[PDB]
Amino acid sequence: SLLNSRYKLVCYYTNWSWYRPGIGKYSPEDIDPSLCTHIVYGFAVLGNDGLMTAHDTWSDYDNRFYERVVEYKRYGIKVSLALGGWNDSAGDKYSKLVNDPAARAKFVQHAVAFLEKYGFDGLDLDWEYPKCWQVDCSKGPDSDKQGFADLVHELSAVLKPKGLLLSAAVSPNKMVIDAGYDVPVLARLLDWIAVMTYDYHGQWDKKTGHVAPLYYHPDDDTTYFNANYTIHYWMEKGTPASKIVMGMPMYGQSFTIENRGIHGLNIPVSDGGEPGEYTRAKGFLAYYEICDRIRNSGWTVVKDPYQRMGPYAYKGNQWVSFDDVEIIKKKVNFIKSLNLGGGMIWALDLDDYRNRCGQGKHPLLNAIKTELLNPKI
Ligand SMILES: O=C1c2cccc3cccc(c23)C(=O)N1CCCN1CCOCC1
Ligand SMILES: *[C@@H]1O[C@H](CO)[C@@H](O)[C@H](O)[C@H]1NC(C)=O
Repeated sequence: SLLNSRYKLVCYYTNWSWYRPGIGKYSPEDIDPSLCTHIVYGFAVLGNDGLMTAHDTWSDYDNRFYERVVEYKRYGIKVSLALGGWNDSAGDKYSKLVNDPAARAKFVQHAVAFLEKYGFDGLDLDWEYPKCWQVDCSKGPDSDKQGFADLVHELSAVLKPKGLLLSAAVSPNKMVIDAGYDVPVLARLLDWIAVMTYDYHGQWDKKTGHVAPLYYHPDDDTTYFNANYTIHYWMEKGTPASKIVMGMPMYGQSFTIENRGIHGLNIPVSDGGEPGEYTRAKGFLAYYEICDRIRNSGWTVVKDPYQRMGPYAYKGNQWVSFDDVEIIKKKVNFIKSLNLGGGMIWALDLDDYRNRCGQGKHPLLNAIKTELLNPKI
């Protein structure tokens, strides 16, 4: 069992996966309690009053999604509530909060009351990102860094006496890490740091790339857009290995290629890939959408024989990069070899939890669990 192990497996639950057709529909009761040590509920949002609030009252409150996920505490799983996320990070409201000591003080007391009201074990900060709002480092003030560190301290000061957890999902990007994070402060106060070692590449690059490279590849634009650099950089900035959980994507980044007879890495891309039937987001495909394309629609899969990155797959002018079971076992062995705190997955609802692709239920998450529980490295 993962609960008796030395590792965390932090699983992100998303409340919007309920709004998906057919087998893509995912509910709190679909969570497999044998596959996680920690569940993080995404997302609460920052209201206009500067207070944490439910993002989707119909699911979170009226259909009791908060309660139905907090239910998993009965298994010994720690259930935290995540604040923020990509969409909620678009504007300046998180920056206005952290730069205002009075606003932080009000926010912190209300947030802790919020957590205890619904029985959450902790809070997960997912501002994307301090200073570099949605990875645009020209947008936010440098004081976002000190303000975020002060917010983490003031939260920690209230949560820790109550035995509540405080964690943060953080950028894998070296420039964002430098600009937004007071790493020694965060490393000391957070119970764990979920490094989002994915989305290194996507349609915004205007060329094909892998969503989550593990190691440097000789054709890479940079030396630091890979999980190996990112994790070592967080530790170099002062993070203990035991506080790091390494994120792994349960999805792929998809691309519409120009289709000048080529389909490898770094080829020109005109747009995100066509949206999937279930996730309905251009540039994005769940793992269970990807394996159906490979198994039943004849997409061609290219693997890296050196296992520096997961596979990619293509058909026509459509191209998607993702993690399969093989690279995931390599990544978990990477986690164990560095004695990291454990792993994190985005997200529960994107793995093949229905066994639509015939490799068993939850093939990616079961591969992580199996490798984490294997003593050999
Ligand atoms: O990193 C970027 C990004 C970076 C730089 C420019 C962009 C322009 C448009 C869209 C994105 C970006 C973008 O969507 N992302 C992914 C963040 C959410 N990911 C988390 C898990 O699932 C969903 C994907
Ligand atoms: C991983 O990163 C470290 C430091 O950034 C580097 O020394 C090492 O060569 C990298 N490993 C691989 C396999 O690239």
